[PDB]
Amino acid sequence: QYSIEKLKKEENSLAKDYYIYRLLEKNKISKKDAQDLNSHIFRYIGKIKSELEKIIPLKPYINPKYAKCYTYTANTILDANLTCQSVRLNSLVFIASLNSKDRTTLAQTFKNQRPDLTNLLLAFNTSDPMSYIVQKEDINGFFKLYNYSKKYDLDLNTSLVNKLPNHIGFKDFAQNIIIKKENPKFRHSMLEINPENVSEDSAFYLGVNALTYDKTELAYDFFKKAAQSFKSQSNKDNAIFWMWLIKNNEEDLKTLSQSSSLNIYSLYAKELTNTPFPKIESLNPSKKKNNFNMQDPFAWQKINKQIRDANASQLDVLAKEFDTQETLPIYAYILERKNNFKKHYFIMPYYDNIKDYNKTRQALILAIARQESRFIPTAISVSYALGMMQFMPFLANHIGEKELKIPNFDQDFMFKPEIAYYFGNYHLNYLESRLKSPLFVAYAYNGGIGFTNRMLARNDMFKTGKFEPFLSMELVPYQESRIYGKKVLANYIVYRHLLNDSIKISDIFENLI
Ligand SMILES: CC(=O)N[C@H]1[C@H](OC[C@H]2CCC(=O)N2)O[C@H](CO)[C@@H](O)[C@@H]1O
Ligand SMILES: CC(=O)N[C@H]1[C@H](OC[C@H]2CCC(=O)N2)O[C@H](CO)[C@@H](O)[C@@H]1O
Repeated sequence: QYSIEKLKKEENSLAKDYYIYRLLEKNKISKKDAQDLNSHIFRYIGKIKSELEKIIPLKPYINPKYAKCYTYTANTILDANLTCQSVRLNSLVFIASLNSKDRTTLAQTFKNQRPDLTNLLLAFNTSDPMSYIVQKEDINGFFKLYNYSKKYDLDLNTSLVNKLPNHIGFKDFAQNIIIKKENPKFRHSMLEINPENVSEDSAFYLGVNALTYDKTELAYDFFKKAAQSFKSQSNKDNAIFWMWLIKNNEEDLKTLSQSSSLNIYSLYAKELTNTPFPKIESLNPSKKKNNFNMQDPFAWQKINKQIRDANASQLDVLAKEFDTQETLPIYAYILERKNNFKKHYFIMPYYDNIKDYNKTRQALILAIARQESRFIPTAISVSYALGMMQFMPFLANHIGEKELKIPNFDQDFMFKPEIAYYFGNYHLNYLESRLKSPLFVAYAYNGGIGFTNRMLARNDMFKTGKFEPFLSMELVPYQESRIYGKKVLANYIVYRHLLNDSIKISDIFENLI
């Protein structure tokens, strides 16, 4: 427990944020203590911001140069000077609120200097502003209208759709409409995007899009462009896997099987080609401990910052300092940076707490902890999930107080490895009993069993099909859970291998359908 006075002495960090949030939620921050407090908050977002704003609303913040502009309304905007008129017309809701005669007037006013404003004003004088903006091929207007309302939907011709990728909004547009299976005319139109005009994630999602319309040759061309342009080897491998699945070129599979990235795709390719399992590093420090406190959340925030700012030389000093059994998770974390992310570290710390579970359970626990925290006992997420297994306070308290009735339980007990692994086992029993597959369990661990149940109830998810279950894995509608599932599944395969309880990843894939 930390008073606001003592917290204010600590460096700004997620740990300090968490402990400030704990005071706010227990009503221990007075209006007077609240006055300076946002200079003490490292990430002023979500619940900490809503809680603080209940004590001290934000009057902030309109830019003082344009103050006067915000004194007009739709009824008086024709009395405003030209700068004021153009500032207020940045808002499409403001434009929508205008009467049509004033939209006509303002459109004429702005036609020479701001034809973008003209196009939007006249668009809103029609019953379908999107159709007007599309006829003009006003790309900036298109994205403004999309951000205003996701309900507009229209066919887009080859020329227009090939202009969209140059706008910063394209990537989120494409991803959202493909994954959410919305805006079907937009989605169908995006089949005519030239792969030459897209790259990376956008190219990849356009591949996925093409597969949903069974346009396999277009899909291949998008995935090939993605494989060529993606920065990360793990993403390139995902793209190459699709190239292989669609066109069956055995050079694509061979390239995938020789990847330096360990991921589900490279593991699968290795299995299909009878390639040996990738080499896993063995870390076995003989030193037992050092002076570092693995149970101090503030100390972790500080050493993490140091490690991530350390030059090649400082990483070697830190490596030596943390080369002990007690600080093994910090050691592996340092080595991962020091070796430029080329070696595979799959540690098993605090193993005494799980050695009596069966090996398949051990592997799933380890797989989850590796992705959740990298085994850092005092890990804290941006949403204040806690410890090695990244329990949200709600769940920690439900399990620790309601279910297990641990005397004097506090959510900070999640920072103790014994508790993290015990609670993790407890919750994984609940999930696995309902879902079975380690991939589904992973999705429910990160995203909730409600989300997972709803996804699996759909007719179009994890059912039989030409490109299943891989296609479904690309369409998991929450990006954090989609990524999380792929990573945890790879880790699970590795840990099962390391525990002498190997499973073929092909058997996992068969059990998904
Ligand atoms: C400490 C923390 O923020 N962990 C989050 C993790 O972060 C991934 C990387 C970066 C930091 C780390 O330990 N692993 O991503 C998971 C989703 O994939 C989340 O559920 C976890 O809460
Ligand atoms: C381990 C845990 O607390 N999981 C919960 C998750 O926590 C969000 C982040 C933290 C770490 C992670 O993997 N997901 O939030 C879901 C949505 O509210 C809940 O349904 C889950 O039970």
